[PDB]
Amino acid sequence: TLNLIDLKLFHHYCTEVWPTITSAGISGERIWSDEIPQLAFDYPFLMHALLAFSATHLARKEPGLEQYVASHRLDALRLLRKAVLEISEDNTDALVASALILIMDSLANASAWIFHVKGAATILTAVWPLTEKSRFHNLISVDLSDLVCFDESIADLYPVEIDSPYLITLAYLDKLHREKNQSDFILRVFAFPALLDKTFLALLMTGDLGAMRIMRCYYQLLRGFATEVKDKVWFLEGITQVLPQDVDDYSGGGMHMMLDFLGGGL
Amino acid sequence: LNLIDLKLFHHYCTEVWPTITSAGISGERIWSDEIPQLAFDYPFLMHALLAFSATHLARKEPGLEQYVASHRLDALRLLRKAVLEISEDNTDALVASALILIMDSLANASPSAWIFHVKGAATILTAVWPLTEKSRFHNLISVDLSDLGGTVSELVCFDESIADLYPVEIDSPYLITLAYLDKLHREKNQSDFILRVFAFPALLDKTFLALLMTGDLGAMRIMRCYYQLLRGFATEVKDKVWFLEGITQVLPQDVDDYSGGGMHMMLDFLGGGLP
Ligand SMILES: CC(C)[C@@H](C)/C=C/[C@@H](C)[C@H]1CC[C@H]2C3=CC=C4C[C@@H](O)CC[C@]4(C)[C@H]3CC[C@]12C
Ligand SMILES: CC(C)[C@@H](C)/C=C/[C@@H](C)[C@H]1CC[C@H]2C3=CC=C4C[C@@H](O)CC[C@]4(C)[C@H]3CC[C@]12C
Repeated sequence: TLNLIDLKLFHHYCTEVWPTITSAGISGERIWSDEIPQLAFDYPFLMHALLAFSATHLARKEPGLEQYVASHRLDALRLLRKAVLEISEDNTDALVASALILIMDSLANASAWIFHVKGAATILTAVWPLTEKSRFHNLISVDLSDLVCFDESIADLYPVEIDSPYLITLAYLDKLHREKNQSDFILRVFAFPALLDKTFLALLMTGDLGAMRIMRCYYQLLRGFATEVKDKVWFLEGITQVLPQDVDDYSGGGMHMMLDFLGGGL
Repeated sequence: LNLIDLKLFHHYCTEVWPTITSAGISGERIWSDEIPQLAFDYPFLMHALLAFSATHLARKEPGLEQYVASHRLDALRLLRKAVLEISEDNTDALVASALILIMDSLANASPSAWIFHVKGAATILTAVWPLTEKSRFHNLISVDLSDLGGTVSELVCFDESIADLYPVEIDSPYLITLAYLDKLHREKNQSDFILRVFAFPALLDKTFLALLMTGDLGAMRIMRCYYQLLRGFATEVKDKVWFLEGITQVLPQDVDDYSGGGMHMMLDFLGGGLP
């Protein structure tokens, strides 16, 4: 029929939106610049996810368009969770990029945002780990090949001994704070709860005290970081209205906040 | 969700505009961003844009030449209509679609229908001329704003002479075209020369062009000089500029070897006896 709307939205992505991604701290410029756009021609679910994020960013200076954010994301999730079942090595990078786009898109609106966030972040978990052939490998995770939270110290947790179910997560979280300033920190701290190891995660959803103390320290880092770049990164603006400072101020309290971002399932 | 037009349009903003800039055309933000943003408001330009880009992506992928045709004719049909409501809002969109359609017709030349298409496309330039200097596109013309001076300048054609047309009078119906043709030779190497040289027969003053359509031999010798200018520049960039490849196997060297002789070649390329 000829569609100038998606044409406008896609042109907007390769002109105005991808630099939006790179100046928030993400690296791999040609990832966002050209590799993701051509990936979208082979995988519809990525194209819809690109298009929706694009409309979301443009709808800041044009009305209309908010019915185009809704169409493209529903279509993106529909095709995602079946693409999510035949996960392949030809379509994992397309699946990670869609999840990252969907995360930034959901983050830019402020119960539904949580529901898309959680769904989007389930794609990261189902693809984890990535071969290091993936364009996306060092942008979402941290180097774990080697050997504190002022408000709620997790010091009565070290020493960590080798068979602790906290070892991996404490290491991960420790490495995550010291690249607080290296490239791709946005993606790594967003991707963290989605890449927890299976045993820690099982411990968490039972309410293990130690696992929750560790996650609340993570939360200070994530909210701290968001508090500090909200000014700069358009798709994080006003996320700290959504994320309360006392996570016990969520409405079931901190434990239902934990459950609503980690629970559910098919 | 139509990913062919999305692939075609991404192909324009990444691979094809660099190819316009690189042939000698100026105003890189006109082609890289200003023309795409115009395409969203005027369907006829989008079609011309995607047709030209399919044309270009058809050099390395099969298929696609079903989509060159589709978009071209939908461009031509919408333009037909848009060129009647010619406005300040849509002059630049008209101009860019013509120039796109001209490069596209010239790339598919490699009446045998490109002529008809160039002719039709070039009608849009005529219908829009002259341009306010508000137009992004005041780069299809020379400036005839200066003058000459103790008398200064006389154009000289080599294979045939327009030497006996001198010195030209003020009331001469050759003055405007001869000055335009001399300045055109003088910016043979400045930017946007290919657009200027292509636009030239579309921007002739109506008096000179009625003289042409009646067979004035003076007007015809001048245009024979322009042809040497255009065929000479074309045969010498045709292997660097992709949409001009093979153009010399379609524009003969001796214009008397066209189908009905040079007289017919002239008139199959123009459009309508001026009042
Ligand atoms: C926004 C994207 C990056 C997604 C992935 C992150 C959401 C954050 C806000 C979610 C992910 C895990 C959630 C989380 C896990 C565990 C608990 C322990 C509980 O005792 C208090 C709530 C708490 C601490 C919650 C708070 C909200 C968290 C930290
Ligand atoms: C390809 C686009 C740019 C269109 C506009 C240009 C077509 C060219 C090839 C056409 C335009 C005017 C034509 C033209 C006009 C007048 C004459 C005089 C005649 O005694 C010989 C043929 C000749 C010289 C022809 C040759 C072909 C010309 C030069």
